[PDB]
Amino acid sequence: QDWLTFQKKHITNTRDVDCDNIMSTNLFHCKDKNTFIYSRPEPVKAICKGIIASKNVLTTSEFYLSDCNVTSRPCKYKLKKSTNKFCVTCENQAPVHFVGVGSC
Repeated sequence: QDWLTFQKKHITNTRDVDCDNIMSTNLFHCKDKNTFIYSRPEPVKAICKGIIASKNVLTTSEFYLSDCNVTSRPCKYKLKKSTNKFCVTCENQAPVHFVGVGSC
């Protein structure tokens, strides 16, 4: 919904996201999936440079992604690492929503 919340929800400082731990917190409340971007914030913010009105943008470069995908056991996850482009909603020059992997 805003750049502060996007960083908390979708940017990780460690590739090996501790899914069963973090996914169980209020922010994610045991949901089935969450894509995290392994980067410091500024190169991710930079995806949106110059874009004022809300617009979905597919990244120009690929990033390191870490996904927490639920297993058959509620709130227990597999961590899956991949490299791909992703789509975010840019608004007033920052990412405010994560849209999806690979395509808008």
